[PDB]
Amino acid sequence: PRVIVVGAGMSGISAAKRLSEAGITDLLILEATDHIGGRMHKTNFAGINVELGANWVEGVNGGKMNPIWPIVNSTLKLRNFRSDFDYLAQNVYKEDGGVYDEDYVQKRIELADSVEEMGEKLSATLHASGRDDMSILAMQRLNEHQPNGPATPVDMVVDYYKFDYEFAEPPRVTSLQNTVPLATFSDFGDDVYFVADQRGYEAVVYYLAGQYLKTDDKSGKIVDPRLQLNKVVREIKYSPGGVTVKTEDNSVYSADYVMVSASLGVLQSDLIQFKPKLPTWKVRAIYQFDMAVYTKIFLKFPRKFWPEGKGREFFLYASSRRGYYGVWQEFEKQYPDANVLLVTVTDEESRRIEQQSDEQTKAEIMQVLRKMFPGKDVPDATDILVPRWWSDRFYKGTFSNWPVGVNRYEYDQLRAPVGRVYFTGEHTSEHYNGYVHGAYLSGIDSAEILINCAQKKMC
Amino acid sequence: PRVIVVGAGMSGISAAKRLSEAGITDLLILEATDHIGGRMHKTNFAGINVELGANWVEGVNGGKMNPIWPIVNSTLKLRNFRSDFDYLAQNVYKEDGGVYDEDYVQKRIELADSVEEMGEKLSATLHASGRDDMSILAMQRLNEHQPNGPATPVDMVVDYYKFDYEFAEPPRVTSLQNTVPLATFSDFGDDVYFVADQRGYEAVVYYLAGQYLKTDDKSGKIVDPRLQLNKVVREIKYSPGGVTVKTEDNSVYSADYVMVSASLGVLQSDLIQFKPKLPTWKVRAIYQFDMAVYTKIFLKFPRKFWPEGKGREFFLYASSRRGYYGVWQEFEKQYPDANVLLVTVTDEESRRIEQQSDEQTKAEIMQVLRKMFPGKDVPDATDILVPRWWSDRFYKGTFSNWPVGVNRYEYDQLRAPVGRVYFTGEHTSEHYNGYVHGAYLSGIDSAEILINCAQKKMCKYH
Ligand SMILES: Cc1cc2nc3c(=O)[nH]c(=O)nc-3n(C[C@H](O)[C@H](O)[C@H](O)COP(=O)(O)OP(=O)(O)OC[C@H]3O[C@@H](n4cnc5c(N)ncnc54)[C@H](O)[C@@H]3O)c2cc1C
Ligand SMILES: Cc1cc2nc3c(=O)[nH]c(=O)nc-3n(C[C@H](O)[C@H](O)[C@H](O)COP(=O)(O)OP(=O)(O)OC[C@H]3O[C@@H](n4cnc5c(N)ncnc54)[C@H](O)[C@@H]3O)c2cc1C
Ligand SMILES: *[C@@H]1O[C@H](CO)[C@@H](O[C@@H]2O[C@H](CO)[C@@H](O)[C@H](O)[C@H]2NC(C)=O)[C@H](O)[C@H]1NC(C)=O
Ligand SMILES: *[C@@H]1O[C@H](CO)[C@@H](O[C@@H]2O[C@H](CO)[C@@H](O)[C@H](O)[C@H]2NC(C)=O)[C@H](O)[C@H]1NC(C)=O
Repeated sequence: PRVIVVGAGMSGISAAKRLSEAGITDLLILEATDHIGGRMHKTNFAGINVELGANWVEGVNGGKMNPIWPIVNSTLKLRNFRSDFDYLAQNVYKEDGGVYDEDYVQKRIELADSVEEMGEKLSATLHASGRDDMSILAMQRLNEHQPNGPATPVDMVVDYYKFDYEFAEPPRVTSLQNTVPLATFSDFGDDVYFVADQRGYEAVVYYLAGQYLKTDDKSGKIVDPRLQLNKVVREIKYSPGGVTVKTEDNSVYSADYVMVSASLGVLQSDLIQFKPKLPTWKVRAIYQFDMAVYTKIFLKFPRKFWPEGKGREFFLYASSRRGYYGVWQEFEKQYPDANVLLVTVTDEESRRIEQQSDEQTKAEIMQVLRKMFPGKDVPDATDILVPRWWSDRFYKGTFSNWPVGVNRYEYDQLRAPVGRVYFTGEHTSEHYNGYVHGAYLSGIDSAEILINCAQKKMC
Repeated sequence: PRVIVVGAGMSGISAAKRLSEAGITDLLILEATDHIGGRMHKTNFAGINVELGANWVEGVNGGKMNPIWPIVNSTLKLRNFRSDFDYLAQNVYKEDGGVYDEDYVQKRIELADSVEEMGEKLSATLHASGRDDMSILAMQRLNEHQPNGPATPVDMVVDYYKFDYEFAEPPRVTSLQNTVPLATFSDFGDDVYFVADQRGYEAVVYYLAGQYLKTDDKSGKIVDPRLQLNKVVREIKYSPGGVTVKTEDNSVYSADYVMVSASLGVLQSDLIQFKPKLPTWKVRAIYQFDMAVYTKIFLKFPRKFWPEGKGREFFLYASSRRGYYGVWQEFEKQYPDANVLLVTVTDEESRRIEQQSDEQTKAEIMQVLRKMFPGKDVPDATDILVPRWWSDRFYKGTFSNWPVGVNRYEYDQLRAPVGRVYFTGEHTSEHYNGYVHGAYLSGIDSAEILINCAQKKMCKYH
């Protein structure tokens, strides 16, 4: 059968690969951008390539092998380092000058961890129907016996680092049942390894794709005509007999099936018109799940003024304004001598920030850094890079997040095809939504679902 | 039967009243503070009594009579004014000065409203168990077809105005099914009347209390020994045989039943120890519901620099930072010539703000005001009042908000009695949680459940 795959991100390439492996090779991969990889995408910043999107292989060293790890660590040997968050207590900056007492912070972290652990126990007891699910915030109130969760600046930044920095939305909107504990870590291990390779984390996608798409023997570039870049799908027309897909450049294509890999955000946006309209159950499932945004703001300085050394990689800024430029990273290992800092924000801050100029953001950041390093002569960042994923119509966000209110059945409706319209992507990952490995496995499962239906008529 | 009622806010006074009415007069109302009224409470600010807490009779002029209205507007004749929000479109300030074009704003309002109305239709269809509920935000995304709800400064303050300003938590945390549409408005009417009377909205509570508790003929002060103020209940021991209640000043009382009217926030804070501990199902119901915080920041100025006149009472600041000092009210009618402004914040901002000095807050607000009225010489507020309800142990917030995640059954468990321990309060209002009328009605309802057990020996609840 001919299958059109919309999008050449991890899941699209992964799905096409799986299809090809089932022998469905009459594929047409339509990618909106001029490159493949989607959310795994590097860029030159300050003479170095940094990841605008995914940057870690998360869930390593556990009881099950994270499928991406071997590709990263062995097959491609992409340069990488395990992140050590053990020294956070030594790196929590007071809103107005210097770090807090490490012991004080370590206890706050401990309480936080302890609470989450109790949340994990509780989570295990909830009913599969999700009927007793609650937001993580609700669990925190319950375990701490307070009418609120973390509310002091230190508690909040700890909270933000523990949750928002992972999920990109606050605990209060987050489904406890579906995030605590998280399969990714529960299955693959608690370690996470930061990929810092000039080839880019995206090399993983390119590798997969080269396993079945044609590439130039010298160039190495993919030249397979089954991959068409700069093809923005804008319409997918389907019937019991097949589908037609129209691209922004006005090309029109036909196939027996279409595998949609565009992000949940893209699906929530109307960039693609389905005709007929997706059924209500589908639409509701789509709109009920969350497409989070996680913005990696890179900054380059004329000189270092922050600490480097053991436990220095990650540091938090305990602003009284929850989530305000709170999580920082310095790359003494990754990009030795670059004088680059990375501050991450999400959700509301991400949308506010994407909406203002880089200069304005730089200026806000300079004020924070100055407040952070009052003793130093903090030079103004020479360059800043503000990824605008939510604003990018081909992503409209960085990764899904599971909100309280959505249960599994409904999450699964996300994965459900509609007639000949199949879906794949991290937000369709049965247990790894939000990750590269989730996009990866999702391409596989989605393809297998189409394969059984299409090849064995077992739908 | 002797009944101890914990708390003399609206629900406790209302409950005790209903009990008294069913002939249960062997009552003891233990009030933590030196006064009754709880969340209905005024205070002198810069020479005028403004309300720290409830300020409106919400839901007026509808198909059904808000029980609170007649007392306020007729029995007591408390001074009050219908809030008119029809001119908001002319009153939305730009983060960086002046107001937005009215037509532009009106359109955004109309969109917001239309999404909401579409949400009301969806809501009607949701399974009554609450099992298909979703957040208001989800409904917004669905209807706007965006991966986010309002996200520009203007749509956001409009959204905040429409929701956070009513519920004190964001749409994304709020149960659609339980708040859109809102019964208070559907049943009692869309209007709201702001009480601006030196006697305070709490007069309603003093009035009811007075219907059954003894008062001094000249002072009119309640002098009934059944009301004991400054009695903070710290422990409630209950058994098949009865209940014992202990106050912080070591007083110990015994009764057949106890009726707890303390806020959800108090319940979530362990101020009162129950012995035996409440059942897990109860505990969970308690923690899952939300106790919101709504902070009425009053500011006093040496002179007026904002507009007054038609449609001027309410104005919004379209901050690019959602919920940042966004909803303003000027008191040309309520406190004429006082030069007071009220900016309302809730939730995260409330918590942040309660935790820092009023001076710091005032300075934040001054910068906002100067950005809003760059053409004026905005004088620094000479006075500011930041109500700290979340920090107050007898309240731990302002009012409950039904969050996405609490289902019908869970909410009922929140209300359910445990043995001889009954619960009441706005957070136990079946359809009016979060309101004065909900507290009022909840008092009567819990009283009735208690009356059936006590008088009709009908003790099984749901
Ligand atoms: C900032 C950020 C941080 C993250 N952190 C990490 C991390 O450290 N570790 C981790 O494991 N995961 C992380 N993730 C999550 C991970 O990157 C994603 O889950 C994964 O790459 C999603 O791949 P996917 O194929 O589902 O979607 P995508 O990568 O979005 O692929 C979808 C593709 O469809 C294309 N497309 C969209 N619309 C159209 C259209 N109309 N027509 C045609 N093509 C279209 C897009 O251009 C894209 O190439 C991060 C992501 C981001 C963005
Ligand atoms: C800032 C704010 C704004 C609001 N806006 C409005 C509005 O405009 N309109 C509206 O309808 N509603 C509004 N509400 C909600 C309304 O005021 C409340 O719903 C209602 O007053 C609550 O009454 P209650 O009896 O349920 O609780 P409360 O008024 O809290 O009564 C509980 C009583 O118990 C006391 N107590 C607590 N702990 C103990 C203890 N351990 N022992 C003894 N006594 C104890 C408390 O002191 C209090 O007196 C607002 C409330 C606040 C605070
Ligand atoms: C990631 O890959 C490196 C690459 O080899 C691993 O380090 C090697 O592990 C083998 C296994 O016994 C040793 O014999 C080699 O001497 C090691 N090489 C180096 C350079 O140390 C490493 O353990 C891998 N990490 C994970 C998490 O799998
Ligand atoms: C609030 O109360 C006032 C007090 O009566 C109401 O105004 C009275 O309404 C009757 C009804 O027609 C008139 O005959 C009186 O002349 C009115 N009095 C005044 C002073 O105008 C008023 O309508 C009430 N408002 C609401 C919303 O109930």
